[PDB]
Amino acid sequence: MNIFEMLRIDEGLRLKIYKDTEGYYTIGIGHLLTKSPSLNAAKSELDKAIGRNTNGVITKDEAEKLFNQDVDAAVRGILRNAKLKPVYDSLDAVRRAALINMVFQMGETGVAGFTNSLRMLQQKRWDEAAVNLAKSRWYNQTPNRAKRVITTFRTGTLDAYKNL
Repeated sequence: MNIFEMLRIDEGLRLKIYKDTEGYYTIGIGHLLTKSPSLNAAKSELDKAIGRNTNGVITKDEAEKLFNQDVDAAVRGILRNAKLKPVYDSLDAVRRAALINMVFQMGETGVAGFTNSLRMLQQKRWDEAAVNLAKSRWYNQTPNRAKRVITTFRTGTLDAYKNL
């Protein structure tokens, strides 16, 4: 029901440094720290961020704190993008987040590739934007969350996060 708890369902929430798929040190809600194998480099960058010898463990609060900036960096990139902005503006609240989710996960540029589906959405072509979506590298990597996003675009209700 809220931007934070929506990405919790997807990215998941970890209050201790862990490694992503490719073995990256990250914490909280998909926040990356370092790409280097250092365990002492992640904590470091963690303290720098939190601003406190956390010893690689944070509080819920600190996560949201990192979350919001992660989220602003997502929005800021959209705002400064010729292909998403328009689309973004055109969307309702419920669909603005489905939009921010992809940029949270893929990135400003990456999401700036789906011009096929980009346009249909701006045009309110839900049922059909959903289709080009399904046929995508994205859908096949994290189909779990991807098909959740697509539904919130398809409908405009955040119901997909109401069963899971």
